[PDB]
Amino acid sequence: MEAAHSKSTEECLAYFGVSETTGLTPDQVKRHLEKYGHNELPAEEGKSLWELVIEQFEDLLVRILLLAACISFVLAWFEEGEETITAFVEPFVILLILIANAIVGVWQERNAENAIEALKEYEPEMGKVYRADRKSVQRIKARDIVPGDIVEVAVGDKVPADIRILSIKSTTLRVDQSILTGESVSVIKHTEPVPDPRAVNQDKKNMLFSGTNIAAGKALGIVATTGVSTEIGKIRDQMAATEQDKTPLQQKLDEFGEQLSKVISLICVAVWLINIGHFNDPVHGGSWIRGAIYYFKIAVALAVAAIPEGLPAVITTCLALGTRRMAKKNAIVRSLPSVETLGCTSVICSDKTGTLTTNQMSVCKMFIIDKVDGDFCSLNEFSITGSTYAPEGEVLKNDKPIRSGQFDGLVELATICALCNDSSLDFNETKGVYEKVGEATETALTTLVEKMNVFNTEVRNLSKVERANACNSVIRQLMKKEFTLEFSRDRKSMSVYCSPAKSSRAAVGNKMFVKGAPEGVIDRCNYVRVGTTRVPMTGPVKEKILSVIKEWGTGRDTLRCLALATRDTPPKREEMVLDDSSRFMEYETDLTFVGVVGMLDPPRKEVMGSIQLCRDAGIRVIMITGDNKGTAIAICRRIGIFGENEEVADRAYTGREFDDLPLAEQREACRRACCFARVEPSHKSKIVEYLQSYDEITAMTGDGVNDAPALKKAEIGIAMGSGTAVAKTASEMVLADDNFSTIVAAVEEGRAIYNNMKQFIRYLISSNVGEVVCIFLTAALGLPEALIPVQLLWVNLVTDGLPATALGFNPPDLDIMDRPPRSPKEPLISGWLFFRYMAIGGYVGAATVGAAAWWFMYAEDGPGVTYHQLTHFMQCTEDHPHFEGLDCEIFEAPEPMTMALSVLVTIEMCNALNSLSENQSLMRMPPWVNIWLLGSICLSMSLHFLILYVDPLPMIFKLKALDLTQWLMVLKISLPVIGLDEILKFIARNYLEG
Ligand SMILES: C/C=C(/C)C(=O)O[C@@H]1C[C@H]2[C@@H]([C@H]1C)[C@@H]1OC(=O)[C@@](C)(O)[C@@]1(O)[C@@H](OC(=O)CCC)C[C@]2(C)OC(C)=O
Ligand SMILES: [Mg+2]
Ligand code: NA
Repeated sequence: MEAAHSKSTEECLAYFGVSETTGLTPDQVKRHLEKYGHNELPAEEGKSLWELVIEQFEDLLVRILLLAACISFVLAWFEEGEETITAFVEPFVILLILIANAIVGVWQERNAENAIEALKEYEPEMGKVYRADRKSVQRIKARDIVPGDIVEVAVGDKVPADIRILSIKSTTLRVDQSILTGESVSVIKHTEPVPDPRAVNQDKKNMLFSGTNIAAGKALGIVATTGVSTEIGKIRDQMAATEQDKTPLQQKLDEFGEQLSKVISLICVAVWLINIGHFNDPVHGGSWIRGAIYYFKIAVALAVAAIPEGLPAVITTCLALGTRRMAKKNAIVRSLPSVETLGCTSVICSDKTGTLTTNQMSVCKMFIIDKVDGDFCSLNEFSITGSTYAPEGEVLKNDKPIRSGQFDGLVELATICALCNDSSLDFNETKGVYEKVGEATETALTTLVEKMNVFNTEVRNLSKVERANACNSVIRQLMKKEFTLEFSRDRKSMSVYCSPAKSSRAAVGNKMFVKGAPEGVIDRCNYVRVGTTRVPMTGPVKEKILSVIKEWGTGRDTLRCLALATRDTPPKREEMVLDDSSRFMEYETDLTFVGVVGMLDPPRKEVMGSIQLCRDAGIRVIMITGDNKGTAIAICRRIGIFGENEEVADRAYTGREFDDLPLAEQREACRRACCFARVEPSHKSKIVEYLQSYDEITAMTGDGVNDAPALKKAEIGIAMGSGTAVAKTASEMVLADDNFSTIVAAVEEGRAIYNNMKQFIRYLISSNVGEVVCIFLTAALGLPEALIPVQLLWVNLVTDGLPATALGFNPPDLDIMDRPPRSPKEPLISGWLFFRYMAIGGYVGAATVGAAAWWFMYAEDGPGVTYHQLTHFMQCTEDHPHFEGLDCEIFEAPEPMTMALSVLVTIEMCNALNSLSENQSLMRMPPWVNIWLLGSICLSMSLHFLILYVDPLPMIFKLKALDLTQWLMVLKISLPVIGLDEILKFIARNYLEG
């Protein structure tokens, strides 16, 4: 393999020692295959169904539950017999939540798609080569093609390896490498070497890239690199060497797990110490075995009370909803977990042409020389109208209408436009619009022609399909297009050789019409054309031309300028080598300037507003274009990235200036830059790394397979809905309408989603805190189980999930896009907030335990234990004589439990209202603000009545409905919650740090 683009035609055949007429020999093929390997992109992640499920049981919180479901399965099995048929219900429900939960993880994943697998498609199944054992061409599998052997490709064929072209069999060879370079039109290939050893792929005119298509022609070539060493295999290597972090929330989740693990084990050490007097008890006492069942059975209650089981459900249904909500605004979010790391974006690098602008070119101004008398000079500037490609508009000189024929300068400018142009128009009936056929800036030229019919040829007497290429084909019949010197970035221009048509145009027949960048072609102009006559380019005339070119392309117009010229007396046809673009700049010299054409790519309207919102939201926007740095900047000023008068010396670099910088200033330029002139893929990936070294959340746009490694590296890669499918699969989101204003509409929902999603998380987390306080009082004291695991699940999954998912429908703040981007290191609960849940929890923990111990003691209808030990329920059946006058089975009564479960369920609807806002009082922000919330609270309550009054339900949850007075006890305990928090909110607002 090797950098063949520069060597030559023989230096390559020699390097490998292979004959262009024989190919590689069977022995060579064997050795080469051993040294370079097969022509493939490496294998895949052999992730097995067994490992995928094991991945499921590696979370700390999922393991903690699995252990509990076991301890609970052993209890609800052996020790505990008869008197209960529900044993196993507890272990069974926990297992469902797990195994069922793991299905989510395995389905979710099986439907996921690898960006690196998307490339595998750009590989032809087979290829055509010339081996040294058959004169006929053989057609083997692309997999066996090797560096060095002679390959043949023709139209349709998809290039099998990176090939260095030896000789073109056809008259012309056209390749389509848009996916790998971004070039829209099929490009022309050659055989002569490219001197530069560090050329970009756009300039390796003598190379075929594995993965592209042969648009036109047939040619032979020697295979340079194979498999992973090809321009596409090198991309596969960057996307694979790259590592995806994880949405900050997923990080805060690993953090919460580690903690909710340390705390749990502490709670047991604590509970154990609180009950240390037991080491001061009778050795023969008894109940020894019952005590262990109490602690083992409270361990399962502790675990299902600490972990928020409904959450994974509430979060993914909140995202899936928003997903659909964004999709109505052309933002197709692929990865859900990524909706969070969007609200946090601080920098947005967008591509210009398709996303920032319309990419719908049109000429607005023209100008030809009118007089050149010594140092005096007068131009002839025109204005044209029409923004579509539609041949409808007029040419107005000085605001005033004009007939283009009346100017001779304008007769030529119009041919150079219709002759030096590979693109045309087309009118369809389907949508009744004029559709650009070839290129955007070329089709804009044929359109210019139609609007200024210099010959005034009749046309209103024609249809619309035809009207399209009317004035153009009349000029096509006046000159005969011999050949054409294609565009190449070296000279930045193109031309066409044209001889006349008949004796009606015999005079000075052979002409050469060239159009290119102004600086370029104007240096090669020895004359100017004033009408039908001619003069020598002189200092004054040249400065008068270059200035107007500056105003047009740097002024508020931000027009892209084209200079058109002609080579009056071209070289003899025979004296031209029409197959080596290197010499092409020699044939386009000694020109006579004819005029320049200034066109415009109108920027999408809503873009100008989107840029403004980012200014307010505190997000930095970087424009990445191709325009020279002069107009690249101008475009920034027009849209808002830069101020009309704002300085831009250190905030706008070109790909070259940036490279010339030392790693230090390079990294410093990235924290202030807002526009990058001419950059390639190399650059898009470096800027991400620098933007990342400042711990920034960056968005990046792309469409080609060459944009894949950069989209994967940016926190959120935004692929174009019209770009390749490999880009889409390496991106978090896809802009259906390639509109930049769509990104900003998506950075807003992300902030909205996360704000709501932030509330319901704090909510659910706080109720878990309360259930833990309860279980911890119940055991520290010795009291009888107030709350059972089965009940807690119902609550965490259903009765709390409903008020939880409804909080996701909260009204978005009105200043969401006036605040800076959120920091990813912002914790969900800390400072004062940590203290309110610390207090609210401590409250419900008391309310639940208490409301149960109440029905025991000061209970209008139940046992009774004013101040004595109802806590020693463990030791009674045998201690009935000692303070125990009654039945030792009341301690398994349902009333106490449904007492404490009703105080939890209601203290939860209360807390769901305190959660409509972090610090806003309920008087200032009423519950009816969110209807879904109130409506879910009802469904929760009724859902609560269901498991009390039904039949199999009250039995399996161990709950017996409670009378109307016991319900009023629940309210008198619960409701005051809304007060304890209203008071805590008042604190935060008033007395405190704002
Ligand atoms: C949950 C039940 C119990 C019994 C418990 O023990 O919760 C503990 C206390 C604390 C711990 C959480 C481990 C948690 O760990 C962290 O990472 C912190 C620093 O962020 C954290 O401090 C907060 O929770 C969070 O942010 C969660 C963000 C998703 C507050 C919390 C929960 O206390 C309070 C009062 O909410
Ligand atoms: Mg691209
Ligand atoms: Na990415």
